[PDB]
Amino acid sequence: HQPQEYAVSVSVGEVKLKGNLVIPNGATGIVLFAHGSGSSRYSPRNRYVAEVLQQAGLATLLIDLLTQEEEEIDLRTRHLRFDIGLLASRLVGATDWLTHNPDTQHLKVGYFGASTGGGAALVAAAERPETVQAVVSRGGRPDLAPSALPHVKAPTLLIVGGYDLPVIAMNEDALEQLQTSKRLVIIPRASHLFEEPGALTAVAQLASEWFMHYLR
Repeated sequence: HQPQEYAVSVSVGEVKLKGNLVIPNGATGIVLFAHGSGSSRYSPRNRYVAEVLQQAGLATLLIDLLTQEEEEIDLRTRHLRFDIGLLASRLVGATDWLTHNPDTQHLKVGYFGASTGGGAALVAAAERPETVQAVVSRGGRPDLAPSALPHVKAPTLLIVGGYDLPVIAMNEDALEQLQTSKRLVIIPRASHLFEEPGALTAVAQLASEWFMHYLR
């Protein structure tokens, strides 16, 4: 009936990353989520969005980009949570795992990157141009990954909140650096984490439309 949630261990070289995999019947696309700094696969924001994508018939993989051990150390040092190179490599690793797993090998991979995850998603997408078919960045700072931007081949949707004025101009700047099919959309009167009534729902709705079109 309703799709099942699987607790998976995603191997990326020497590390194992915890994941929550859901694959509705008949799914053709899968959305890999890059959580924001200090967050996890349990993010209520990403879980809400994931449930919306699942309902539209998209598979989802909510993953911890850091190991459990790393999360405990980083909680005090913060020496890993803003390391965009590392986070992108972890996302590339999770992409390869999806590619080589018989349960998901047939699925078209897309990325949903939240806050700092957005930049990490774009850096990873530039590293897997034939594999990653779409990217959505929710309130990110893509402009801070300028070497990756013009190499991204995955159709990219940048979403920002209208009250998050600094991040808007930076997404506008990033949009110009992208050379692929692209769009920037603004959710009016929404702040950084889209906490205002209806904001997060709009993010999910926009992301669903995008992934459904591009992960065919």
